[PDB]
Amino acid sequence: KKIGYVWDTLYSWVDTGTGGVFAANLSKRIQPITHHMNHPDTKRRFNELVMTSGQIDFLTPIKPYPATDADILRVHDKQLLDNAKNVSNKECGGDIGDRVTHLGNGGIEIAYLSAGGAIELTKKVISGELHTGYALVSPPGHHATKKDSMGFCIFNNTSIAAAYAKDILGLKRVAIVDWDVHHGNGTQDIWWEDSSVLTISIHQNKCFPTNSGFINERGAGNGFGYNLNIPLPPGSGNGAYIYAFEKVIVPALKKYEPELIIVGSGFDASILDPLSRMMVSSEGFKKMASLILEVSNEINGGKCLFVQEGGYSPHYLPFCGLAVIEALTGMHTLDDPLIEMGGNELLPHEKKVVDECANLIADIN
Amino acid sequence: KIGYVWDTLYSWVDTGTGGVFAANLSKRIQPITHHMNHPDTKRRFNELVMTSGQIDFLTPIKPYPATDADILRVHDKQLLDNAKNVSNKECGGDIGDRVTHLGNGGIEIAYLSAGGAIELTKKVISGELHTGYALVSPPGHHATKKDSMGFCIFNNTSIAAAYAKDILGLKRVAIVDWDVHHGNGTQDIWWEDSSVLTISIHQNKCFPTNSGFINERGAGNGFGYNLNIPLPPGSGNGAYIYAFEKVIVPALKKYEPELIIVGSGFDASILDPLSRMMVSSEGFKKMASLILEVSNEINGGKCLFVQEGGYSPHYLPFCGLAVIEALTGMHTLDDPLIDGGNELLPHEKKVVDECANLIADIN
Amino acid sequence: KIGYVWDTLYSWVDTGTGGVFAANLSKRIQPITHHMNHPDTKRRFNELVMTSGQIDFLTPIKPYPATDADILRVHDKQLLDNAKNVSNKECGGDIGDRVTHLGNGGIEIAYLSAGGAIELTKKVISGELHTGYALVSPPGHHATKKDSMGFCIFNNTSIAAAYAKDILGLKRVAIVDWDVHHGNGTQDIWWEDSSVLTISIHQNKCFPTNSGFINERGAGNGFGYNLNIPLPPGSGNGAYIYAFEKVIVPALKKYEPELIIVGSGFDASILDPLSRMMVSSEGFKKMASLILEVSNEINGGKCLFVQEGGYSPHYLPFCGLAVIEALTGMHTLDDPLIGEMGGNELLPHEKKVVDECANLIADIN
Amino acid sequence: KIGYVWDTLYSWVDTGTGGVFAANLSKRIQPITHHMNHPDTKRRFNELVMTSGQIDFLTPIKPYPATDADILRVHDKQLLDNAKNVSNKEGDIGDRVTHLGNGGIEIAYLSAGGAIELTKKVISGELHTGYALVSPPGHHATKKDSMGFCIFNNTSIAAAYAKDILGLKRVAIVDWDVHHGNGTQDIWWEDSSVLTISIHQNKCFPTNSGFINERGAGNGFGYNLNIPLPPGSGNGAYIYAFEKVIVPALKKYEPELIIVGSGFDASILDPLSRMMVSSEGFKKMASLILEVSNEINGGKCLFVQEGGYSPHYLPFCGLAVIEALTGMHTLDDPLIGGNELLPHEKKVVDECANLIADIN
Ligand SMILES: [Cl-]
Ligand SMILES: [Cl-]
Ligand SMILES: [Cl-]
Ligand SMILES: [Cl-]
Ligand SMILES: [K+]
Ligand SMILES: [K+]
Ligand SMILES: [K+]
Ligand SMILES: [K+]
Ligand SMILES: [K+]
Ligand SMILES: [K+]
Ligand SMILES: [K+]
Ligand SMILES: [K+]
Ligand SMILES: [Zn+2]
Ligand SMILES: [Zn+2]
Ligand SMILES: [Zn+2]
Ligand SMILES: [Zn+2]
Repeated sequence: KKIGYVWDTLYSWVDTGTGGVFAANLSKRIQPITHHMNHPDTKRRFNELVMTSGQIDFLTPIKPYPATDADILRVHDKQLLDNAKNVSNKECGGDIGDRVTHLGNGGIEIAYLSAGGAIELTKKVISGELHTGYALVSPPGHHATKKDSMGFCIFNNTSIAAAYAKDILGLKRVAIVDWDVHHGNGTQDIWWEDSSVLTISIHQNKCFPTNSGFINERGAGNGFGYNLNIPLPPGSGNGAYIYAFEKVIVPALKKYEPELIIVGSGFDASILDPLSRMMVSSEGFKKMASLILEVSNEINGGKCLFVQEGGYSPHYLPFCGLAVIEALTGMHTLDDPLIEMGGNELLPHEKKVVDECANLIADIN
Repeated sequence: KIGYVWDTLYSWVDTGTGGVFAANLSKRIQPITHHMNHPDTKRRFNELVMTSGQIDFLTPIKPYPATDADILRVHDKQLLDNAKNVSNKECGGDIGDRVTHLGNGGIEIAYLSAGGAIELTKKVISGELHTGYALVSPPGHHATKKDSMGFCIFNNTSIAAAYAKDILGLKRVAIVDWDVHHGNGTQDIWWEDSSVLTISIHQNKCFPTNSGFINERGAGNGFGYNLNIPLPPGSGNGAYIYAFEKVIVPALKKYEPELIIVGSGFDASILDPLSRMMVSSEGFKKMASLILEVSNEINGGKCLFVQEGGYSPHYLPFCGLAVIEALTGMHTLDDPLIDGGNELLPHEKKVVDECANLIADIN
Repeated sequence: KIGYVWDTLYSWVDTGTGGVFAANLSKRIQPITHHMNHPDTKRRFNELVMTSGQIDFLTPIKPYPATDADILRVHDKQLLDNAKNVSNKECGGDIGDRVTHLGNGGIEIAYLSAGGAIELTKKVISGELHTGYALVSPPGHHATKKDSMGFCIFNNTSIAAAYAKDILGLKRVAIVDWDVHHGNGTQDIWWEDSSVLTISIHQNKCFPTNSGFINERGAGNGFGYNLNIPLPPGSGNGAYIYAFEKVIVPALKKYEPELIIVGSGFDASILDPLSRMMVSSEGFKKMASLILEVSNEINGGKCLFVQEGGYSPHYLPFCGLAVIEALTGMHTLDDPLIGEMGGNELLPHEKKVVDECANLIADIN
Repeated sequence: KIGYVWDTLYSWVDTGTGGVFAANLSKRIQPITHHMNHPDTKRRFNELVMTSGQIDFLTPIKPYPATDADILRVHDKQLLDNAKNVSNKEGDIGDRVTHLGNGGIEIAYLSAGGAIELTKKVISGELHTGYALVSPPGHHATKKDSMGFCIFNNTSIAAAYAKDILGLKRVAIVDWDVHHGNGTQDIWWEDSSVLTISIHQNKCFPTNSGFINERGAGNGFGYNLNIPLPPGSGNGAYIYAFEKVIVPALKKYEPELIIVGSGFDASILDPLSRMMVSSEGFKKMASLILEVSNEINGGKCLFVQEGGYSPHYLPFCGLAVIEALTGMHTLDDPLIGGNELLPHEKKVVDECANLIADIN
């Protein structure tokens, strides 16, 4: 099996000097800090461990190419794009919309290459050039709506790829399965009225955004019943996550019969991530990818692919990400340095949410 | 009259080696520049105290080093000898647990850390101060009688309690530790002793993974005088406040300690990487206010707060400031992220209530 | 009685977004976390003052903001207003020289910096203190009447000079700048004024590249009362001390100022990236000592030191500490680099420059 | 066809402990997050080769570990044994400033093997030239001792390989790192089969070696040439040194391989020198080397990374050398001094040109 791997040095050049929840603000006494949350070193360490662990030998490198305006404009409005162009034009950079999201001088080039990364991987998976793959792209995508960039996301990478698989490669049912610890409100908005894209987001209840991602947000029109949120409570771990994957997401995908599954693969649900209270360990992420690999092999011949979302622990993210790479290559080259107390047992209030979400599968056809 | 202990040397801890993710080429753990226990976190706290204007309400206390005699009231010579040996190596070295590291001459800072808790204790018992905050480093609550571990060389609060007992003649002392990790060192040091009541509220099963459960109540004459509240992952201000009101405050009232020492960690904060708790800065203020309140009711406001863990350089300074503000009565700066876990949940309540039964055995 | 001016806000300057190497994707200047003017350099100076015991021989002096009036004695209203413009912006901005940057609310640090030089000046002039050191930040000596530049928003030493004259009644002040770069701002501010003798010893043609020559000597009432000493790249203790003993001290003796103000930068040190000078800590100590001595000989010891530039986080603390030991007399601690790396001999082409400058003394009256 | 050697592991060197400014509470040297030899400096260089598009003109070359035998062609067993011992621990290796993390010998092996891989492909004709962006550096290690961030003398290891395995009889090592290549000088001191040239800042490091009178011994008298430039020297002194000493020494000796020890610590922003070389000075130095390489041995020269300590400016100095080899200039120096040739500088180069007479 050829397993694609999308990486480019530019992904590690996102400018995070300004911006963020804790931007320097002398008036409010927020002291300048050296390492901001979305500092590029977290995903760079992931890439660098892929190299030095030998997993790269089982992988086929895939060079990304810039997405075009037309690729972006299939899901995003011209207002959003021209805004990102004009902010990226300024010297020193600029806020983009929600204050937290920063676009540096010329930063749009990285957003273009990031989105094209997801498209290159898609093109190679649907053609048969590759059985699956991992696109370690940055900046992330899943918070960008039809109208707005937010949450570090300029463009909705996975949605741009799903619209590419549909509008150019002729697919008719796609599923975007997003396990980033925050709700994928961007993806949910883009496909809100559309049943040709099943969108699923499992996430921490009320984390980001604080007012979206609830069970009863289900789509509308032709889209009703083709958006599914699993909002787990803080503290959930491998127990809750695997239970959710087995009772809800895998039966949901079996029902919908997608011809391509795109995983929004974030790792901010990790046990050490500063922007969650979830307890997923790297082996949990391994079992998560395998379940998705497996059901994909059952139905659409392994046509699935993983695209990086968030993740903020420079220490532990590389091993979470490497664990998912191993589930694609089936070679174990290296142990988790934390190879196990907390989060592995399924708690009844964690179960009460997943049982509720399992009833939603009946409305998928 | 509110003391504040700080010294520049507390921010000179060398954190280049060690950590759970200490560089290891064979295991492919890449060197990183910012380890978890980097000095920037507690340095940003002390600088916010300065630039928020709180310092105008605070009486600075210069710390002096603890003696060997002060460390030996609670630690075995083996522990102290070990730290002198490692502190002597030219490059420093691992203290024993392959996580804690002590730089060359780093024992100087460990003495100063403990002495800072002793200077605050001296001045509060004597009446020179009403209460205070000692922002010391390295922290203490994981050091047992025999073993340094978890970034702790010396058990600062225990050294302070022992000093208050054996030198200042106190008979009854309580240590209240709200660091998110079980204070296993304090538990071990006073296991057999009813004259220091030890209470740890912490995340169930975080660190160390083999301690902190309800059934660890002490031994011998000390049975009933160690109390653990292990909250579930995800607990926030509602479980913590509820725990302080149904367990910790009734317990102190019953025990009637001549002095309360709080081990003030902030790694239970909503943003800390080493916890899954959701306490906010407002949450920490109330917890502090409740200890003052109970301290003013039963022993004459004789309480003080001694820094333990905390690893979020963005949000810890505001959690520390909120505790300082609860000591001064003066609000001077808003928490910038306060725009959650404020609702108490059945499974958090069930732990807290099971713990309230244990108050009966405190006499 | 030795004053020491420090404040935590001096280490809170926002420097993650600007400078010669500001992030520019188009030019492929990759984002970096430590810029040249990072506050850790001067913070480590202050912390070494604390941890060495020198603080026990010093009188801490608390700074208060300079007013607009203090700033306007030497700067055009456009400069002051342009500082408020940039400072109020969310996330700051370029002050208008593509190198200098003002954080959000950062004008408050600018005010407190000039305030720190005023407060030491007041306390020294009034006899309350004999001398002192103001470890202020940002530096000042590049700011002209019209323009902020080179990390300097306000000319701190010139604002303290103008305060001593127009409020405390002094008629003769001398500003001696040993920052490795030319004090173009001090020279410009007092170009036409003889009541402020301005001396700058610098690296010939570093920053600005178009000033600092011997033939710049003032105009009007000010002719002969500006003195530039442009030493060659490579100069160290041998040339710096010869320049002090043959030009700067004789010029001060001839001038008989009521107060001597030292712009004390440490960027001429052997390890500083932004110069090619080889001064060591013992050189900076002797330089401070010579000023102290001529000042105790003529104007009753009325001199003080205001921090300017310096960019070696490893070595600046010991250079700055060495200057304090000249003030306090107390040797607490040894320079951990004592040396044979060069510069202690006075080379011929270095004397050629100093000797020329010594002729300019004849026109100081 | 131009080779480029890089491996992710070269940026995994552990620079947390050690250094001339290693933390020391009794000397009150405060711990610092960024030491002088931090991997970021050479990682940025590599990442600029990627993002500038120079990589599209380059042939990537995977490095392979030098073997113990490779090391022992030029180093004593004690040096090698000392490194395995220090590497097995969870330490300092020789001169206090050189530090080797646990298992760090793996990277030193990979560093020397990188300079061997480039050398093989350049001799074989598979490549015309190339650049080996290896770490840790090498030119300070002698037969007996590692020192100055240098575990193994990479360029000397590659020169021994080119001779014993590949059959070359004359090799030249040109070292333009700002510090004296005392290691290389020591390894080939009695040997005329390796012309060793070092241009460095007079008395910088080590403070006690690098002088003109140090010309070799025995068979090797006349085949070691030191050019010790005065502090403050720049593009002027350096280009005059190359046109008037280094190139003519190389034309006279006629080596079959030129190995450049390529350091950028002579650059205008480096904290560890007082030299004023700019990115165009390095490009010009590289170009003179290629020019004489094509005139006298068919373009058989290669560049091996030594020192350099400015994360901001080093990447553009290294890009400038890559641009020289590729002939494709796709990016400007954002900073673009000592372009003038000073008499005390010329006095040094002039005395050195006299030395070319004893090269045969
Ligand atoms: Cl942030
Ligand atoms: Cl760590
Ligand atoms: Cl910069
Ligand atoms: Cl260093
Ligand atoms: K999600
Ligand atoms: K949908
Ligand atoms: K007890
Ligand atoms: K605790
Ligand atoms: K003047
Ligand atoms: K100057
Ligand atoms: K050299
Ligand atoms: K030789
Ligand atoms: Zn996220
Ligand atoms: Zn802790
Ligand atoms: Zn300067
Ligand atoms: Zn070097």
